[PDB]
Amino acid sequence: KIICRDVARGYENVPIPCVNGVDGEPCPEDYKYISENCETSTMNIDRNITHLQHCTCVDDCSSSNCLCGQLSIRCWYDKRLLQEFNEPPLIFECNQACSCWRNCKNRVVQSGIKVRLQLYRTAKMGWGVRALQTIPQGTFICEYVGELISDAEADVREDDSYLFDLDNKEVYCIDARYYGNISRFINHLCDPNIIPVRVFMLHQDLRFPRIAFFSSRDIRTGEELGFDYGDRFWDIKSKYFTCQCGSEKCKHSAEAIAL
Amino acid sequence: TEKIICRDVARGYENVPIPCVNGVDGEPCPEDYKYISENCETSTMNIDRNITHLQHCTCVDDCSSSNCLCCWYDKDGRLLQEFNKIEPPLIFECNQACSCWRNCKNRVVQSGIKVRLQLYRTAKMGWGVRALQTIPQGTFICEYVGELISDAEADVREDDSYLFDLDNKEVYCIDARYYGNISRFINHLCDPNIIPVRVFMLHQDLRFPRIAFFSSRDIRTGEELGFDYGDRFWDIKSKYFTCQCGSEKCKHSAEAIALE
Ligand SMILES: C[S@@+](CC[C@H](N)C(=O)[O-])C[C@H]1O[C@@H](n2cnc3c(N)ncnc32)[C@H](O)[C@@H]1O
Ligand SMILES: C[S@@+](CC[C@H](N)C(=O)[O-])C[C@H]1O[C@@H](n2cnc3c(N)ncnc32)[C@H](O)[C@@H]1O
Ligand SMILES: COc1cc2c(cc1C1=CCN(C)CCC1)N=C(N)C21CCC1
Ligand SMILES: COc1cc2c(cc1C1=CCN(C)CCC1)N=C(N)C21CCC1
Ligand SMILES: [Zn+2]
Ligand SMILES: [Zn+2]
Ligand SMILES: [Zn+2]
Ligand SMILES: [Zn+2]
Ligand SMILES: [Zn+2]
Ligand SMILES: [Zn+2]
Ligand SMILES: [Zn+2]
Ligand SMILES: [Zn+2]
Repeated sequence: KIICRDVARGYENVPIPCVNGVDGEPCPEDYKYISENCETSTMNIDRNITHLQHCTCVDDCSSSNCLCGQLSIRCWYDKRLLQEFNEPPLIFECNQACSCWRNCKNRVVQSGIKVRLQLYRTAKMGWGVRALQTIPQGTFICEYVGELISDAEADVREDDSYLFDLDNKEVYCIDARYYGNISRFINHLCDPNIIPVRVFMLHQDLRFPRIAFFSSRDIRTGEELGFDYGDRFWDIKSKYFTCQCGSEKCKHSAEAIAL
Repeated sequence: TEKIICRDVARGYENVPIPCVNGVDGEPCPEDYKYISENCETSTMNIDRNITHLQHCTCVDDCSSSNCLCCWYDKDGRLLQEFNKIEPPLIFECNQACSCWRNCKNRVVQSGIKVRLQLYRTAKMGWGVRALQTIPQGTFICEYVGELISDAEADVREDDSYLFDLDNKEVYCIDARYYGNISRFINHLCDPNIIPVRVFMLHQDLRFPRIAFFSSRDIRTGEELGFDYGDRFWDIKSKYFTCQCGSEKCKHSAEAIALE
């Protein structure tokens, strides 16, 4: 049963419907869907355009001489992102200071969602997000979008369920509780199929990466998307509830934690 | 003797290309600036971008009704005839806090440039911008885009030719000298066919209106676009050059200066 034809109300490149064939819960409305991060705290991001590293290409930035391409860290594009073996990977997309055209090949994340997703009711994990088409390894899925808040503010938010940390070693957080995009509905999987990548577009302030999800393997039609929320989340939450990802390899179920 | 010397000065950043032609002289397509399609800053502007305090509507349609709390556009994206073209009020477009669909009728400026424009070499005023199509009165043309700076920083800029004052009353300016869009090339006309309007979209920091040009009459294909730069400019620049607008009632010509 279709409870909403587009939770994004046209804010994304494509519609993101919500269905619930499992239970009585209506299409969630306790948040505001936004497609880009909102700044509701006090931080000053360095947006100084003269600070940007930029390329001088006048092709499609598909050559290895593209300076922006060369700045990528712990990852790189083949045709699709690959990651280095074993600190998160950094992508520097082209920006307003680059000489290239708006439609160069180094603007994947800033160009937005391309894959077909659906918000759906899962059996045991509330709302989740699934792929409606096959998605090859290394494909951009969606950004993790919300309010940029400080570490102090995140620690006192009443609900911690929608936080994503921007951590160097001084930390900032993206809180998708009140304002967020489709990513706020992605569950934890102990068997993850997407990974977060730190991306820079309009600014290159290393304290404030944008978080982009890329597939970590080929994903089949119908599969739930999920990332590894990590030990910080589970060390907190496992004292109240345990993982219901249902994987034969689950690391956070009551059974796995007892053993 | 006009051939395209650049097919798109905006490098595909706008919805339509903006070609550059020169049938007057030997000047090359301007390259002493960086074309950008949204405002930038160098030193920090403390824009208040906090979403929780935005005024916003509760429409769940396309904001074509009378009850949209966000007021000035008609069904076609044009300023309503009531709209005071002499003393423009502020426009608050829809934002991320609004309930409506992205594609609603109150996001005209955020949708960007729709009309065909051309950067061209003028006879007597350097580079200028002209319409390559008819533009009905009250149509959005383009935004004045550049580097946001304080009025105090503007007062010390070496070149003041590309400044635009952001009306609030501390005040700010856009400087399009180093970073700007097609608007940086629009000349002064004493018989202007476009007007600037302060607009708020994603934030409502009243210090930092964004400046949108709307046609003030029906404009014909080929007509040079221009707004009235105003007295702050001519009080300064009259002593360096006179107006070449060619208007019959030109208020800033060698002739008019002489009388005054
Ligand atoms: C960011 S929300 C994901 C969307 C959430 N399922 C919903 O319905 O709104 C994170 C919360 O979802 C639930 N959740 C996510 N992954 C889970 C898992 N593997 N096992 C149990 N609950 C999970 C927990 O309540 C967790 O705090
Ligand atoms: C914002 S720039 C407009 C683009 C400019 N024509 C160019 O070639 O780069 C403003 C400058 O253009 C020239 N200009 C603009 N309008 C003019 C006019 N009506 N008469 C004479 N010069 C004008 C003056 O040099 C003025 O400072
Ligand atoms: C209990 O979960 C969290 C607690 C904190 C967090 C991030 C999470 C995460 C929440 C879920 N999110 C979707 C991804 C995992 C990180 N950042 C934080 N600062 C805290 C520690 C108390 C608030
Ligand atoms: C000489 O022209 C200007 C001087 C100043 C200005 C705006 C203009 C304008 C320049 C041209 N622009 C495209 C439209 C008219 C305003 N804002 C300013 N603060 C000053 C006063 C000295 C710097
Ligand atoms: Zn490049
Ligand atoms: Zn680049
Ligand atoms: Zn590029
Ligand atoms: Zn699990
Ligand atoms: Zn409305
Ligand atoms: Zn609105
Ligand atoms: Zn609206
Ligand atoms: Zn004149």
